[PDB]
Amino acid sequence: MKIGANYTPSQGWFHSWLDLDIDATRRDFEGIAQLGLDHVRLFPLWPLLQPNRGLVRPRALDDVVSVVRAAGEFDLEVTVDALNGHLSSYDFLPPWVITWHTSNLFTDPLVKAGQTDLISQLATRLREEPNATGMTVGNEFPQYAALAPGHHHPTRSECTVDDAQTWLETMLGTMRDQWPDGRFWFGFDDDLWFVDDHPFTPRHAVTQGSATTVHSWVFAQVGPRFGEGHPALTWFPRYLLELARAWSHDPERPLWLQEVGAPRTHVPDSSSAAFMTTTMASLTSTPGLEAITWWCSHDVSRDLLDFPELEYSLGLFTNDGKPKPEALALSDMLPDLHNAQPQHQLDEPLEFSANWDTGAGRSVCSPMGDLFAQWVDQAEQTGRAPRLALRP
Amino acid sequence: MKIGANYTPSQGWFHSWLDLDIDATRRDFEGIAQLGLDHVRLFPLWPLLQPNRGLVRPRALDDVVSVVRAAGEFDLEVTVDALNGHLSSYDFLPPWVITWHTSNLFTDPLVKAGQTDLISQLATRLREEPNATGMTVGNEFPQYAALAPGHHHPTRSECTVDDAQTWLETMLGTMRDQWPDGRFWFGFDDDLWFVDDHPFTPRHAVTQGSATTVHSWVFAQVGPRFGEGHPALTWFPRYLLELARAWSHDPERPLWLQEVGAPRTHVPDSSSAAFMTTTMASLTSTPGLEAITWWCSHDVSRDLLDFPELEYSLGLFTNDGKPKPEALALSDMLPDLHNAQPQHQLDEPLEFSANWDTGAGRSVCSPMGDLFAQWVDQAEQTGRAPRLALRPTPG
Repeated sequence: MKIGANYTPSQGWFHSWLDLDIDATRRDFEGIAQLGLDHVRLFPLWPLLQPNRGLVRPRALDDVVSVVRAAGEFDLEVTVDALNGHLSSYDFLPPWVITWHTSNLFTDPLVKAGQTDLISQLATRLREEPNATGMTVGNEFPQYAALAPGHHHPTRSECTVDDAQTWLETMLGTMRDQWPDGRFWFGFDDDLWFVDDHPFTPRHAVTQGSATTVHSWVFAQVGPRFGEGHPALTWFPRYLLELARAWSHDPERPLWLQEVGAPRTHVPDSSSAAFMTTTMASLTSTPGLEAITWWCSHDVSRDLLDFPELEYSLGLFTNDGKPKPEALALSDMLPDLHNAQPQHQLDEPLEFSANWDTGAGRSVCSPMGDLFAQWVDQAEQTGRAPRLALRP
Repeated sequence: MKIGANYTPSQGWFHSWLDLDIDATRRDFEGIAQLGLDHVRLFPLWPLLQPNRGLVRPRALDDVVSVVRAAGEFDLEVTVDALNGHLSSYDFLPPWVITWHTSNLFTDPLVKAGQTDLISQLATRLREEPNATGMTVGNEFPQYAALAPGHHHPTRSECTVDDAQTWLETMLGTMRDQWPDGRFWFGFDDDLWFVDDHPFTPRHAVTQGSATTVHSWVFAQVGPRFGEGHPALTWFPRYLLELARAWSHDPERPLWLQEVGAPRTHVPDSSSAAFMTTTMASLTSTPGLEAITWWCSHDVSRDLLDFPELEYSLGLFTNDGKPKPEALALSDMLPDLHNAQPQHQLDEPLEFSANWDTGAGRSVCSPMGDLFAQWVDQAEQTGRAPRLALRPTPG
């Protein structure tokens, strides 16, 4: 199994793209490579790549490639998220899609034409770099359709289920057309798993792109319900992956745990190492799991304001570049993770019913319901991750 | 009076701040100064200056100073709009003020603290350039409070009349604290003159900052009502300036026609020279008028998409730098404009009733109303710009 990090530049965070300092980048990647990690996930900014729909900036693309080549110096494999878009509570949107220029980020024909232009130019650059493996359409881009009572986007783009599929096929198809050897994905917060009317569905997750992705974040629901120190905190990503496996009709469908982390809302600094060890140990046996990518590489500088406070301390390194206790715990897990001892599950899968075409009824799997509490209870008592099963 | 241009970079428009090519900037400013123009208005981009509330980028400030000094090489006076903010239908907003981070651009205490920080660092840099004269708060920044039926901002910030005053006093106060020798202004679209419940009022306009500013655009209302070729199109800026004079209780209050232009919705290319000369002739006698600034210096490149189409052709120059017919017409008017022969107006001012404290009733002055129609009628009949007079309503 591959083990890597979501790259959050220590100097400048993603605002570093405006004043790119490749030697500072190299010091970040040296640290990541020193831990034993083998890949990073990169996040270029949409307003810098494409400040007007007809202006895809060549120097912005040059900057992306410089960072790709810096990672290659330290033998780090790279994937790039194309449309960011959304990062750590902030939306990076070019002026031609906001306020007076509002349209629909999933169905407006000119917006889609701009998105495919940017994605095509990115893919044409990235296919030439030997350590670049592929692209994700954008970081949790489906949140621009979020409509849940506790998480609904303030300038939401209306979108049907079929609209969502057509948008994915357009973006992923453009990547494939320009970069046939690449692998391509989309990623999303867990509204896709848990919100019945969310237009991006589990069907989309297990059928579009090269692997099913999961982002696993316990601070919104799992932590509030179950609390600090509870086992559900460390079983959550395995649960999400078993849910992804339950939804798939293909036993060969690979999985990528593209985001997982330890929010200090419910995992104190002094529990972080143990959280890293317990979480990682419960993932090694996951069938089909190709990679785990930690959020994030480096603490966000406290000189940057207005983040939700949990975002600042998600790094494996402090902002000054010092490895944190969970960083060393991760290095120790790398042999077990690389080898990934399969365990063939002979359990009785916990069943749930939910609609394939529409995603209706998927809220039965929510961390607030009985099914997840029962899953965690059985995983703790047996020590073995239960399978899940979607009634046919 | 002074005559200048709102600077719209030919190579890349305002997106040129990301890839600043000072030799391209020199080429634009050379054309502007060759015409006889003596100043420019500059628009730095808020997301570039302050991508995070805690990060005012010194390299972005350096780039602003570089353009100020490039204009000094052609003896061009400079003012800088601090918070942009709004430019030609586009909003340039840092991520920390939008969507999940939405607050209030006029009343949120942390937003204001961020705004004053940026304004202070800008003022501190600009006060050391000899050709920099002052700053405007931001281009038409009150449009973030717009609430009119035909013009309401889709993510508007709720704001009272007193909120508006407090915000201006905070921003303008910061500029004066850091740059005592400077002159400072705010500018606005004509909602301030014409929309009864717009929280920025004519009272604010004639009392805050160093001079009353006017932006004069005929495409939204004057053109549609009166049509191509009508005299109302060329009288409109003088009307607005006489309205500004009427609201002011101070005869010494200066005026700045900070934006005026010739939109092709109602002024064809082949009418632009005549529009320029007629408009400018009706302005030379305006009491207190210190400067006129044309929107804009250079046509927007058609390689840039999704602009309202009228925005592309507002330049004095084509995008590749050829002077347009109105540019040469303006160059001829320059002796008459520098000399600015005053005229004592001995007329009976046309009266209107509106509220000084709240701005209520100011819509009687709208280009859709009878007052503006009679003003134009009398101006055409006599050849003299009529004065206006405010009768303050009780409350």
